[PDB]
Amino acid sequence: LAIEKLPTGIEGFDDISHGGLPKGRTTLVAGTPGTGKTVFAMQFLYHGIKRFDEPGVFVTFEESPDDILRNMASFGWDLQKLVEEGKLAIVDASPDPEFDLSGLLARINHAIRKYKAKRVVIDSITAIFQQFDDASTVRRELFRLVARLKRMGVTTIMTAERTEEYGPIARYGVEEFVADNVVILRNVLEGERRRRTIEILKFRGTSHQKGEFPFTITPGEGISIFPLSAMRLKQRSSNVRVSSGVPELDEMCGGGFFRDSIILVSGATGTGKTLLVTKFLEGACRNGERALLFAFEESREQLLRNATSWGIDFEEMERDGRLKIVCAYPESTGLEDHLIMIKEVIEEFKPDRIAIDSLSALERVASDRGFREFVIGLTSFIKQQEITGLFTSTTPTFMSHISTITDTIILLRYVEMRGEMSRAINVLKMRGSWHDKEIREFTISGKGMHIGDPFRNFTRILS
Amino acid sequence: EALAIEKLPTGIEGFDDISHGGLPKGRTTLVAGTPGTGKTVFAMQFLYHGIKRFDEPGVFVTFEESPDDILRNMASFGWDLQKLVEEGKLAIVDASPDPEEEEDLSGLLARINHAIRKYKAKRVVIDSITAIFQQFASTVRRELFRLVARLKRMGVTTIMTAERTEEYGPIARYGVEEFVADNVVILRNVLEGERRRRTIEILKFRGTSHQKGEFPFTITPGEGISIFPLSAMRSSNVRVSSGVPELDEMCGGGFFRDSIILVSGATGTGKTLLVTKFLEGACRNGERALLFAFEESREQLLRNATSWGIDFEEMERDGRLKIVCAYPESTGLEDHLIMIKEVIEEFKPDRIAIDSLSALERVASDRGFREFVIGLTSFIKQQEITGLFTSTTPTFMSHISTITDTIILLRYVEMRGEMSRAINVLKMRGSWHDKEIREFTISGKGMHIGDPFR
Amino acid sequence: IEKLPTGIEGFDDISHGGLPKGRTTLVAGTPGTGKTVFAMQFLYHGIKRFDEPGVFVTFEESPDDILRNMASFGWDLQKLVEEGKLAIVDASPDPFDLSGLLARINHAIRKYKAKRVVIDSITAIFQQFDDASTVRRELFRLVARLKRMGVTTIMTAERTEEYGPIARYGVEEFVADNVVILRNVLEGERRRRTIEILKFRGTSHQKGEFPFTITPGEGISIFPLSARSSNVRVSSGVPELDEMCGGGFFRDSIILVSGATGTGKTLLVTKFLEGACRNGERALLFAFEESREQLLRNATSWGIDFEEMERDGRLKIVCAYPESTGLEDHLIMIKEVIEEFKPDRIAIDSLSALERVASDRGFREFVIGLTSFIKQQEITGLFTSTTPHISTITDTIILLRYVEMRGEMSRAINVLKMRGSWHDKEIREFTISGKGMHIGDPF
Amino acid sequence: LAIEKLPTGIEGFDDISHGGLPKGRTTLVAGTPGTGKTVFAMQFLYHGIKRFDEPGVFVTFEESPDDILRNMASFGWDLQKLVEEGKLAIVDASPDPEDLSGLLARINHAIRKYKAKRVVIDSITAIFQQFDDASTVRRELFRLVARLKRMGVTTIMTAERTEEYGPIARYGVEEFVADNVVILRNVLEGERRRRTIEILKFRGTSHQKGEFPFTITPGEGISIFPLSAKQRSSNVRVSSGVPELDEMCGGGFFRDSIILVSGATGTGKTLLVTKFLEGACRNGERALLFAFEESREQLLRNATSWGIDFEEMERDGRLKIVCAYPESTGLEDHLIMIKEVIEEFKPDRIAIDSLSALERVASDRGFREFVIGLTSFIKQQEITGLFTSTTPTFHISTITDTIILLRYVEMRGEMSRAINVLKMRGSWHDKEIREFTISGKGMHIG
Ligand SMILES: Nc1ncnc2c1ncn2[C@@H]1O[C@H](COP(=O)(O)OP(=O)(O)O)[C@@H](O)[C@H]1O
Ligand SMILES: Nc1ncnc2c1ncn2[C@@H]1O[C@H](COP(=O)(O)OP(=O)(O)O)[C@@H](O)[C@H]1O
Ligand SMILES: Nc1ncnc2c1ncn2[C@@H]1O[C@H](COP(=O)(O)OP(=O)(O)O)[C@@H](O)[C@H]1O
Ligand SMILES: Nc1ncnc2c1ncn2[C@@H]1O[C@H](COP(=O)(O)OP(=O)(O)O)[C@@H](O)[C@H]1O
Ligand SMILES: Nc1ncnc2c1ncn2[C@@H]1O[C@H](COP(=O)(O)OP(=O)(O)O)[C@@H](O)[C@H]1O
Ligand SMILES: Nc1ncnc2c1ncn2[C@@H]1O[C@H](COP(=O)(O)OP(=O)(O)O)[C@@H](O)[C@H]1O
Ligand SMILES: Nc1ncnc2c1ncn2[C@@H]1O[C@H](COP(=O)(O)OP(=O)(O)O)[C@@H](O)[C@H]1O
Ligand SMILES: [Mg+2]
Ligand SMILES: [Mg+2]
Ligand SMILES: [Mg+2]
Ligand SMILES: [Mg+2]
Ligand SMILES: [Mg+2]
Ligand SMILES: [Mg+2]
Ligand SMILES: [Mg+2]
Ligand SMILES: [Mg+2]
Repeated sequence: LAIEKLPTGIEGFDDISHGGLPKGRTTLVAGTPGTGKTVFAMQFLYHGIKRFDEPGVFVTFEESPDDILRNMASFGWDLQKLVEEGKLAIVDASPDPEFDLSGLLARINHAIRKYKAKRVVIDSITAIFQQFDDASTVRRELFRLVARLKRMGVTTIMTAERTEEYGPIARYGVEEFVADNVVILRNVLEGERRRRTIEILKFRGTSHQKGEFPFTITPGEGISIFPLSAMRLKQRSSNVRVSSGVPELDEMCGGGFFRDSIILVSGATGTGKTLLVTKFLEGACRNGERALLFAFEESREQLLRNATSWGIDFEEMERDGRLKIVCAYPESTGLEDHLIMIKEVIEEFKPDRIAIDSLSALERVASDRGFREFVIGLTSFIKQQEITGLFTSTTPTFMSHISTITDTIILLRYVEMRGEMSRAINVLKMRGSWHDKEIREFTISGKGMHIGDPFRNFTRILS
Repeated sequence: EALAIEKLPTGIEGFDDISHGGLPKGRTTLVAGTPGTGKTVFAMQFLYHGIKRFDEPGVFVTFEESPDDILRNMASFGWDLQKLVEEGKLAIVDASPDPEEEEDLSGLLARINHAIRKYKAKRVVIDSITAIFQQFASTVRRELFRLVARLKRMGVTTIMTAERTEEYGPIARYGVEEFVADNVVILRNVLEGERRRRTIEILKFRGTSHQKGEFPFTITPGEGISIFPLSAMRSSNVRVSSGVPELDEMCGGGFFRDSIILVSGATGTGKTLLVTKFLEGACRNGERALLFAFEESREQLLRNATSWGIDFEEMERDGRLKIVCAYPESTGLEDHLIMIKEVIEEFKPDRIAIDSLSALERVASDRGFREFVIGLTSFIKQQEITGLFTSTTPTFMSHISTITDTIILLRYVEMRGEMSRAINVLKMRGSWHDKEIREFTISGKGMHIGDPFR
Repeated sequence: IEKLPTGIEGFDDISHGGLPKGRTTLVAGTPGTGKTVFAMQFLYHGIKRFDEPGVFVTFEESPDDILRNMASFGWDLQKLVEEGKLAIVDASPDPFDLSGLLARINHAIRKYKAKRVVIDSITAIFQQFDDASTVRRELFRLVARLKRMGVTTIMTAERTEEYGPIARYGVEEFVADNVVILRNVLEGERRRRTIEILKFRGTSHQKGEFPFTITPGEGISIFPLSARSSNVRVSSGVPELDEMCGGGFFRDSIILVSGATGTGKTLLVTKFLEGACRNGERALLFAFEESREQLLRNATSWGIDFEEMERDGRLKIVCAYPESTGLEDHLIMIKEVIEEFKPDRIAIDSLSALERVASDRGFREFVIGLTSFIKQQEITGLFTSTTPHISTITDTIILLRYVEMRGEMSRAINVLKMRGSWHDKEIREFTISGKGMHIGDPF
Repeated sequence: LAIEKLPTGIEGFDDISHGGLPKGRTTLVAGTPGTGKTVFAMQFLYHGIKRFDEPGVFVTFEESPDDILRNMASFGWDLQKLVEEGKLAIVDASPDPEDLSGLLARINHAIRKYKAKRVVIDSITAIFQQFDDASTVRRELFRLVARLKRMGVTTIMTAERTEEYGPIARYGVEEFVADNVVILRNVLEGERRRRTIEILKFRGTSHQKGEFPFTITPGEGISIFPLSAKQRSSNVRVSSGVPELDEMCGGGFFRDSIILVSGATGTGKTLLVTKFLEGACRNGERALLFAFEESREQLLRNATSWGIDFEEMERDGRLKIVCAYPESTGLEDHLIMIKEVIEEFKPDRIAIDSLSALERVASDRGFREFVIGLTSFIKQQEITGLFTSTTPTFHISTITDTIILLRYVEMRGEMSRAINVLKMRGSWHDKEIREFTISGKGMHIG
C-alpha cells in the first residue's frame, strides 16, 4: 500500500519527506524562536492554493493577522487575494490586552468547515498553554482538536516552540498528542555563526530521509532547502575539449580541458594559480562563451589590476557581457549561504565556465564535515549543468581530498635551483585523456605564462 | 521452578541472535525508546512473524494510533494486515479515547483477557504504557503491575512499549522500569553529527543470557526492522583472471575465485582502470559482473572505459554487466548494504566491484564503516563471489587490508622531469606473488605494467 | 516592514536598515553587556540626526546617575531634557503603580510626541513587583498601545548565562517579535563583546554574532567587517629591495616579511617607516614584541633616527602588549590613532605575538579586519611574522632566512610573491651593519 | 586483620576485598538495573550454606520466590533442594496487586528460625516506592540494620542506581546502610557495555581500591577478575616451528616467555603464528589461537598453502581456534574471554594475531590495560605466549621477552624480506639481519 502525502511547495522538503507531509494527519513543526515555523506554515498553505486550489486556515495564537500579512508579503505572497478569493482564512486567536478555550476551539472548527479547508495551521500550539492555566484541560482539548481534524480529513501542521536546540522535541509535553509526524527546525550557534537546519524525526507509516539538512529563509523566495541526498550520480560526460587560455597546457592535456570536467589547480602562494584562472575565463569570453568568477581572496580592483598586467582585459568583457566577477568574503556569511549565492547567479547568468579562487579560503572558516558537504554539493551541480569548473586550492605547506572529485589535477610548485626560485608545472590527472606526465618549468610575464621544458635534473620536489 | 527460562523466537532479523534465542517466553519485555525509534514496528513484527511462522495468534493493544491507521501504517512493509485480522489471526484492541466528552479495569484487564481467550493468542503487545499516564498514577501503576501478573498467569509473551526523553539517560518515563522490571530492550536514534543512526540493545534479561551492547538496525520499507549483528556473522583453488595478464603473473596465475582484492592508491593512479579490466574479465569468459560506483557517473565511467578500449554497453546489453551509480550521501551505510545485498541476490553476479569504499567512509563513523565492511565482505564470501574494493590513500604526494585476501597498491613516482606510476602486490594469501614495485603505463590499449624500480 | 536607522555604527548594516519601525525590539543581555548604553544611543542619535523625540524610562537606575554615566561619551543630554527632546521617567522603586507608572509613561509619549522609547529592564519590573500580573501589563498597552501609538520601542531585559535562555522571566513570550542578544562571553581569561540579531519577524538581518566595543568617547562601535588598487610604487627603504620588488611596493599592498629571530625583520620595518618620515610622510609602528627603549637603540645602532621623526611628528610608536586584551580590543586603538595621525605608511611587528594570544578564528578575523581598514584607507602596510595564513591575504611576501654555510650562519633574502609586478626570483645574500641592509649577490 | 571477614566464595571478590565481607555488619551492593546485584547476593548465600555450612535467608521485595528459583537455575545450584534441607528461606516480601513493621518481624523470625548467619534484603530502594511513608520507612530500615547487627548476621542490602558515575544509590539509602559499600557498574562506551565492580568503602578493614572487571557466566555466575595478578621461569627451551629461527634464538624460545613478532603487511607474521602453533602440536602440546583478523576459511587457506592441516590438529584436540571480531565486544570483555578459554583448553602455547586489530577498537588506556592483563595472566599461568603487531614499512615491546622483526629489504636487485631477532632475555641471539623466502614448505632463512 502507500500512505498518501501532500506536496508542501518548499522544494527540498518534498525530497527529504519522500513526497510531502502525510495527508489527513497532524505534523508537529518544533523549533526555537527565529527558526522559521511561521514561514514554513504559510508556504504549506500558499502552495496549497497556488497549485492545487486546496483551501487553508491559519489560526494565530500570537501574531496579529495584519502583521502576519505584512511579514509574509515580502516573500512575494499575495495572500490578501486568497483571503478575498476565499482560499485562505486567518483566525485571530491572539488574546486582547484590554469557556474561552472551548469556545475558540469550536470557533476554529467553524473556519475549517466554512472554507472547507484541507491544509490547516495551528500557529503557536505552545502559546495556548501560556494562556490557559488549566493545562490539563488544554491538553485534553488539544487531543480532541487533533482527532477532530483527523475526522474532518485535514492535513494539519501545528507549530511548537522549544527552549534548547539539541534538547527536547518540544515544551509543555507537546511531543505527545500531535505525535504522528515530527519535523524539527534548528538554528545552532557554532563559532559565532548560525546554521538553520531541518530534520524529520518521525513519519508513522511513511518513509523519509533521516538526519539534519541545511535550509535558509531567503527573502523573495522563502524557505529554500537543498538536500545533498537529492544529488544523484547521474551527470553527463563528453569528449568535447575546451581551451585553458594557455595553448601549451592544452597540449599537455591532450587537446585541452574537457567541457564536462572539474579541474583542480593546486600550488603554494605566488605559484601562479590566480593566473591560470584569468586565462581560463579569458579563453571563454574570447570564444563568446559566458564566464564567472567567485573570488574569496582578492577584490575586483586587485583582480583587474593583476589581470591588466597580464594582458587580460576584464572591464571590457565584464561590460561586453561575457564575464561576471562576483567577489565576496568567506567570513561574511556561511558555506550553506555561499552555495545559494553561487547557485543563484549561475541560473541567472547561465555560465559556460565557473571558477572558484580559492577553496582554501572557504575551508579555513568551516568544519571538515561542512567543507566536504559544500565541496561535494557544488561540484555536482556544475557537472549536472555541464559547466566547466576550475578550483584553486593553496598548499599551506609552502614547499582535504577534493582531488577525488576533480577530473584534472594541475600542480604548480616552486623549485629552488642555484640561487633561483624557479617554478614547475605538472598535470597529475586528466581522468579521460592522455596528459603529459612531465614536470615542465614555467615563467610568468606581462604576456602570461610560458610553459617550457622539463627540469631534466629535476630534484624530486613535486609531490 | 525446574523450568529454565525458554526463549520464544520472534523471527526479526538479528534479534534472535542478540537475544540468544529470542524473548523470554511467558513474560513481558519493555521496548523503550524516544519518538521514531521503531517500537510500533518492532512490536507488530513480533506478532506478525508469530502468526505466520509459528502460528501463534497475537493481540495488539493501542493507546494512541487508531487500529485503522495502524493497519495502513504497517502496509508498505508488505506484511499482510487485513488478511490476518479478517481471520481471527490478529486483533487490535483500541483503548485510545475514540471520542471525547466522557469522564480503568473496564477499559483493560478483561478486554485483553477476552482478546487472548477469544483469539486464543500466545503473543500480546501493549503499545505505549506511558500513554496511560497522559490520559488517565498510583492507581495506574497498580493496574499495570497486575497486568504483568495476569499476563504471566495467562501465559503470553508480551511486549510493553514505552517512551523516553533522552537517548542516553533514564531507561523509561514514569519509572515503568519498575512495573516491568525483568526484560528491557532499548531502541535509540542518536544525532551523531547531523546523521541519525538507529541502534538496539538488551539491557537485561532476568534468568537468561543476552548479547550486551548497542547493535545497529534499519527500518526499511518492504522488509521491516533489520538488525545487523556483526557478532553473529560467522574454499577454492580455482584461479580467475584480473584483466591485465601481466598483473596475473604478478599474482602467480591470477586471483582466486573465492577472494576479496583491495586496490589502494591516490587519484589518477589507475584503480578504476583495474576495475574496468576486472569486470571485463568476467564478461569475456561469460561470467556476470556488478559495479557499485560512488564517485563517477554511468556516462563518465563508460566514456573513460571506451578510451581505454573497453565497451561496457556491449556487456550491459548482453546482461553480463550492471552499474549502480549512487552518491554515498543518498542514504546511510546500513541502508547501502541492504541495497547491495538486493542486487547481488537478484543479478546473481560472479564478480563484484565497489569503487570506491573511501567514498563511503565519509558518510559514516569509524565504527559504522568497520561494521559495514565486515558485513559486506561476509555476504560476498557467503555468495561465492570474487570481489574488488578500491580505496584512495590519503597519500597524494587499515581494516580492509586485514580482511582482504589480496592487497594491490598503486603509487606515483618521480623519475627526474617526469611523473611515473607503479604497481605492487603487497600481499596475497595462499600464493607466491611478485614483491617488486614496478612501472606501468596507461594507454588506449590498457595498462602496460613493465620494468621494476630500485 | 520598515526600519528606522538606529545611528549606532555597524548595527544598521547588520540590521539591514535598522529596527522594525513601529515595533518593539528586545535587547537581551547579561549585566555589563551594554543594554543601557545601546538604548541611549538609539534615543540619542535619532534626536540629533532627525528630530525624533524619545522617552527613556528607568525601573533600575535614576536619571541623575544615567546622565552622568553617559556624560563621558559626549552627549549633551541635559540640553535635550530642557528643550524637551529627551525624557527620563523614574519608575525605580523609592528608596502599586501597576497602572499608575505605565499611565504616566503613556502621557510622556503623548506629551513630547515621542517616536522612540526605552524600557530599561523589563525584568526589573517583575522583581520590583509581586504578582506576575506584570506579564499582562507588559503584553498590554506597553506593547499594544505602543504599536497603536506608532513608536519604535526598546525593551531591555537581563539574562543569566551568555549561551542560555533568551531572557529570565520568559520576557520573550511578550516581546516575541524582534530580539537582539548582547553577550560578554569570557572564554580564556579575556572577555568578548558580541551582538546578535536572532529574529526580525517580517524582515531580514545578518545572522550570527558580531564584535562590538564600548569606547569612552563614542560608545557602542559595532564592527560589521563582513561588509581601488593604484599603481603608485613606494620605496621599501632599501634600494636593492625596491629593485628586487620591481621598482618598489604598491601603496595599496600588504607586505609580509617572514623569517626567524635574528634574520632582520625589524630592520626592514625600521627602514620601511624611515622612508616615509624622510619624505615627510606619517608612519605608525605597532610593537608587540619590543619596547620604546629597545627600538630606539636598535634603530640608532642601524643608523636611523626616530629622535627627529618624533620631532617632525612623522614616526609614532604605540608599543603595547599582546596579552593586554583580546585581538578585538587591539585594532580599535590603531583604527582610532590612524584617523588622528593620517599615516602614509604603517607597520605591525609582530603578528606571531598576536597569533599566540587567541584562537585561529580570532587571528583570522583580526587578519582580515586589519587588512581591510587600511586597504580601504590608502596606506602601505608592512607586517612582521616570526616563522618558528596571511600568505594568501598578503600581496607582497619577503622571506629572510639563516643559511648554515661552512659553519658560519649567513643571511639570505628573497621576494617570493608580489602581485602585479615582476619580482627578483633570486635568493640573495645580505649583510647587516651600522648603516642598514646590504643585499649582495646570490649563492 | 582487625575486623573479621566472611569469604563470599565469589571468584575475585575475596581477593579485592582482602578476605571477604566484614562480618557482623551490613554491606550495600548498589548498581543500575542489570548490573548483577541479585546474582551476586545469591552466590553469597549459596557458598554460605554449602562451603561454610552457614544458613542463609533471602528477602525479596520485587521478584517472586518462584521466579528467583527459576532465574538462578542455569548457574547449577540446587536451591530448591536446599530450601527443603532447611538451609535457604526466600521470604516473599513482594507486594500484592490488591505495614513494613510486621514485614520486618517476618524477616526477623526467619533469621532466628533457621539460625541464619547470612541475610539478603533485595532492593531496599523498592521499599521506598512500595511504601510511600519515607520517614517511616527510613526508620524501620535503620532498625533493621540495628537488629541484624545484634543477632550477628552478615547482611547484603541491595539498592538501585540511576546513573553509572553518579550517586551511590537512590533514596539516600547510603545513610542507613553505611559502613561497607560495593558498587556494580555497566557502562556503555562505544556501543559496548563494561561490567565493573568496586569496593568504595570498608569501615575498619583494607580493600583493593578502584574498579575491577567481572562477568556473569550462564553456568557459574559472577566471576570477578583481580587484574592484580608469584610465577615460575626456567632455562627450558621450546621450538618455534622453524629450525633456523630456533638457532637464531639460541636453541629455541624459552618456555615461560612472551614473544613478539612485529612487521609490515605481507612480511610473514601469521606464518610464524601457524608454525608456532604447529611447534606445539607437533611436539606434543596444546595451542590456543585468538584470531582477531582472519576468519576460519582464511586461516585454513594460509595453513594448507604452507603445508599445515589445522583440522587434524583440532580433531586430535591439540589446537583451538577462537576467531573473533574486535568490534564484537570490549577489550575488557575480550580478556575475560581469553582467560576463560585458557582455563578450559589448558593450552601449552597461546597466540594472538593480532594486537594491532584490537588497538583499533580501544583507547591507549584500554589497550595498555589489555596488554598488561594478558601478559601478566600468561606469565602467572606459565604459558608460552606469542603476539603479532603490524608496524609501518609497507607497549608490548617493553613487556615482551623476545622481539622477532620481519622487514621488507632490497638486496641483489630484488625486493625481498628479512628476519631479525632483536631481543632475547637470558640468551645469546644472532644479531644479524637474515633474508628469508616463503614457500609451500613454510619459511626458509638464508
Ligand atoms: N520577509 C522576510 N524576509 C527575510 N527573512 C525573513 C522574513 N520574514 C521572516 N524572516 C526570517 O524568518 C525568521 C523566523 O520568522 P518566523 O517564522 O516568523 O519566526 P518563528 O519561526 O520563530 O515563529 C526571522 O528570524 C527572519 O530571519
Ligand atoms: N510503513 C513504513 N514504511 C517505511 N518506514 C516506516 C514505516 N512505518 C514506520 N516507518 C519508519 O519507522 C519510524 C518509527 O516508526 P514507529 O514504530 O511508528 O516509531 P515509534 O515506535 O518510535 O513511535 C518512522 O519515523 C519511519 O521512518
Ligand atoms: N608583470 C609580471 N611580470 C612577471 N611576473 C609577474 C608579473 N605579475 C605577476 N607576476 C608573477 O605572478 C605571481 C603571482 O601569481 P598569482 O596567480 O597571482 O598567485 P597565486 O599562486 O597566489 O594565485 C607573482 O609572485 C609573480 O611572480
Ligand atoms: N585514454 C587514455 N590514454 C592515456 N592515459 C589515460 C587515458 N585515460 C586515462 N588516462 C590516465 O589514466 C588515469 C587513470 O585514472 P583512473 O583510473 O580513473 O584513476 P583512479 O582510479 O585513481 O580514480 C587518468 O587519470 C589519466 O592520467
Ligand atoms: N561612560 C562610559 N565610558 C566607558 N565605558 C562605559 C561607560 N558606560 C558604560 N561603559 C561600559 O559598559 C558597561 C556597562 O554597560 P551598561 O549598558 O550600563 O550595562 P547593562 O547592559 O548591564 O545595563 C561598563 O562596565 C563599561 O564596560
Ligand atoms: N540464569 C542466567 N543465565 C545467564 N545469565 C544470567 C542469568 N541470570 C542472570 N543473568 C545475567 O545477569 C543479568 C541480570 O542480573 P540481575 O541479578 O538481575 O541484576 P539486578 O538485580 O541488579 O538487575 C542478566 O541480564 C544476565 O546478563
Ligand atoms: N604458498 C605460498 N608460497 C609462497 N609465498 C606465499 C605462499 N602463501 C603466502 N605467501 C606469502 O607469504 C605472505 C604471508 O604473510 P602473513 O603470514 O599473512 O603475514 P602478515 O600478517 O604480515 O601479512 C603472503 O602475503 C605471501 O606474500
Ligand atoms: Mg511562529
Ligand atoms: Mg592567488
Ligand atoms: Mg509509537
Ligand atoms: Mg577511481
Ligand atoms: Mg542596565
Ligand atoms: Mg623583531
Ligand atoms: Mg534484582
Ligand atoms: Mg597477518
